[PDB]
Amino acid sequence: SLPKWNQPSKEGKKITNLFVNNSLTHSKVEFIPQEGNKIKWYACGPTVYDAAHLGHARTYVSFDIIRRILVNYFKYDVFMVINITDIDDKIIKRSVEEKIGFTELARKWEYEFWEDMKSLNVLLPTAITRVSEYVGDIVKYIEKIIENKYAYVSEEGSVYFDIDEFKKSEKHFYARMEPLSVKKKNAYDFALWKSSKPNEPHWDSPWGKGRPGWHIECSTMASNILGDVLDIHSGGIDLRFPHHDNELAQSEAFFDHSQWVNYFLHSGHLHIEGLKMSKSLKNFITIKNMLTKYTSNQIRILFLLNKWDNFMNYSPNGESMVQCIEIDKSFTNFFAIILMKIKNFDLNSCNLYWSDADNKLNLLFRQTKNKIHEHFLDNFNTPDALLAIQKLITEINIYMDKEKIQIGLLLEIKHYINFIFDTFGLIY
Amino acid sequence: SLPKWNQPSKEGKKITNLFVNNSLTHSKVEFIPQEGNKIKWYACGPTVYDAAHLGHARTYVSFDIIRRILVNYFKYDVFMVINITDIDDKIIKRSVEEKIGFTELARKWEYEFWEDMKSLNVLLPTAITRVSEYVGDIVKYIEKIIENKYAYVSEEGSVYFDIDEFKKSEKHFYARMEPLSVKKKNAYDFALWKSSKPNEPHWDSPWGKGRPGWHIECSTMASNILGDVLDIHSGGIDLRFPHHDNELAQSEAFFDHSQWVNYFLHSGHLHIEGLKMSKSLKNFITIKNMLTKYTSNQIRILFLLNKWDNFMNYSPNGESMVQCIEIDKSFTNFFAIILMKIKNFDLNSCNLYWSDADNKLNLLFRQTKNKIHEHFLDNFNTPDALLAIQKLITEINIYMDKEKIQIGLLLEIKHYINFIFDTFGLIY
Ligand SMILES: [Cl-]
Ligand SMILES: [Cl-]
Ligand SMILES: [Cl-]
Ligand SMILES: [Cl-]
Ligand code: NA
Ligand code: NA
Ligand SMILES: [Zn+2]
Ligand SMILES: [Zn+2]
Repeated sequence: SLPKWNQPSKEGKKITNLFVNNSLTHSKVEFIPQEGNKIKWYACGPTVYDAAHLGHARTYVSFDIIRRILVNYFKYDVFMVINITDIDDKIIKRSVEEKIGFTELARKWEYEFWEDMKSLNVLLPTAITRVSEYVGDIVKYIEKIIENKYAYVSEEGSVYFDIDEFKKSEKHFYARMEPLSVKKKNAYDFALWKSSKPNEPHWDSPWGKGRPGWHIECSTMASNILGDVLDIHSGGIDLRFPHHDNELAQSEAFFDHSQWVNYFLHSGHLHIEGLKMSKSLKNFITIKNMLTKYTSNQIRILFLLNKWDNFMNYSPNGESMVQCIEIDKSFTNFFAIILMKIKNFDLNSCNLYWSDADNKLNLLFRQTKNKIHEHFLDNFNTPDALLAIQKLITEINIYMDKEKIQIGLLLEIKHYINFIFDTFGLIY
Repeated sequence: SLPKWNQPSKEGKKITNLFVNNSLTHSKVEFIPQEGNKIKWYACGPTVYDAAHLGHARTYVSFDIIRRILVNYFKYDVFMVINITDIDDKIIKRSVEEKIGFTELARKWEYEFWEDMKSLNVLLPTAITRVSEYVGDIVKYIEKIIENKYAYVSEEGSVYFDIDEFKKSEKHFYARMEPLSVKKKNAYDFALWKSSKPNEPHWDSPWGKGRPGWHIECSTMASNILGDVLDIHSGGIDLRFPHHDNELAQSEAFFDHSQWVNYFLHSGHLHIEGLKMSKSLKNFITIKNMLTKYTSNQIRILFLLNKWDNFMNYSPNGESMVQCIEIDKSFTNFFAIILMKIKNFDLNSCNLYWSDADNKLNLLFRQTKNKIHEHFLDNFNTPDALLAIQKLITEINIYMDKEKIQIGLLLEIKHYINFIFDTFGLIY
């Protein structure tokens, strides 16, 4: 009555001693690639029917940071895929009210979403998959689930996942990450294919005209590009159930195996004034509106200060952003001085003896490098790594103001801090 | 009758399976840091009495590349020290002819040396040590060697290393890297301290006015800053004997231990028309003169194409540089084309299905990442790594011209190539 997780074998794999909070094990576990240093990563993407707000930014910026740590810092080989849900009930409903076509609405808000991501310096994934371009692939995916006896077709033409048949199999467990949250055979069964009314958009299928169900999209596209095993699957914690648990059931049924994803990472909720940021609650702040008050670096520092997997509470009116603006100011001033000193330094006039002051700054510099390395291994502890950089910057500023300058030491410190800020997504 | 080498223990150390041609073992061996991921590195530096030429550039650029591989690629923690020999017989002889003063002449050519390095994009070391700033430390260093009975004082006031006493100790072996290359007690004894001739600059010492000997400065400066064990010691192959072997004898005598350096890397010499480039042969090409004919990238491509520890022959009149100019042209065009395609790419108009064409380029992209990784582990095989990038760019160019473009895939490929070019010191 308990789900089981199998860790990848270490032989032949890049091992960093990295530990990540995995929602499958509900614990921190060592991260081991399925193959060598490669990481196959699928991330759930936006439903392009409206603007993105700060909550969305929290997920996409937080996992953008984690990706930068994995690639830039640990030198993993990351293959990332994000879907665009351009077919949806919300897209259909908004398109009729606006009296614009479904595809025209979806492409407009898809465009604004990628513009907003670029404004926050979120790297684009390796592959972008639209649901509208994979409808035929979704049908074939559903056909195989039916062939495996894990799906049934209703009279109206819909197709439903058969949870009961899925559970009976010993190899398969349903609702791994949220076990307690759990005309059809069973109420808890969900639709792989929805029979479309004549007034709704539809696609031809063996079972009749219809639309893809909520969850089938991600399982189809991720399996086609990445295959039977995914190293990482990311998303917001809200998507954990029923969305992601249903992705696992669909892909396990399709491949008839036990583990579709080795590591499931979930970003914490963003609450504004104690309630989750939601369009329905009307407490949302769009990414564009946030950018008219704050810079991209400041917004990224906000998410660096709140651990990616933890709960976060945003205080509006700039209460939470006050610290972010102070840190951004400290980084900006530090880079100004160190860059000017490196540029203007004159070797002939200076004395290049290696003094105790030089040795002390050098020892703290190597010490800070190790502190940050432990923090990144500690489930991407960016808040403490950011504090480590600040402590180092305080001592470098003292050294630049008073001590005689070892130009090479400062140049090497600048290269490191630039390397860490590229890992954070900061641009100075 | 043969020297012995002790490999560092792997427990607690960063292991990359990197293999480097070590002149102590005379073979390729796995590189293991003495402590953690740290690398203490000392590289012998210029004698600042004249302009630098292409032969000098080959050594400093080659080890600039290796340093970039160690730090930027493998993320080792490198602490590098370079000396400036601003006291020398050649400097003294030229200073009387120029009548501009000893220190002013030495400071002039030091300035031009650093300007030439900056022109080639050679990063400055962590610490720069001038011999003139360490004469007092050199005296104390010689005093400790005499206290260990490994040096004796002549009547004139010079101090000489006693090789015979050094060899007798079982822990000490003389001429480890070139065993066959081997008044005073013995001809093979070398001078740690030289009694100063009239009209020459001199420094006070217990044994009388004098100048430091040829080799003592490197052992002293490296020992004060880096300590009793050096992970890496670099230089031109000519310096292997007698300079570097005498550095080992001096430092082993000072600390009375067995191994001052774990790894000794020697860059091959650059021959022009079959003879080594030398000022005495009058076949030299200055870095300044070379830079009026070729760009920094082209000069770095020349050294990338010739493996660092192997011999290379430069053909004048641009014969060897013709290939370099072609490669620099292709890299510039690639960055122009890929940036233009990225800029003009429109997300709405394109189709983002992941096609077979995209999958093949992605599979080639990840394969090239592993090819380059093996080359860097293969004793910094930059010639084969550069070929890997060229082949990848040719396939990207074909993909960009005809196939449909996955914007995310191209951006990720461009970032990797920028990451490799930053390791090479190329700037586009
Ligand atoms: Cl959205
Ligand atoms: Cl999400
Ligand atoms: Cl020189
Ligand atoms: Cl040299
Ligand atoms: Na939920
Ligand atoms: Na020699
Ligand atoms: Zn999804
Ligand atoms: Zn030296």
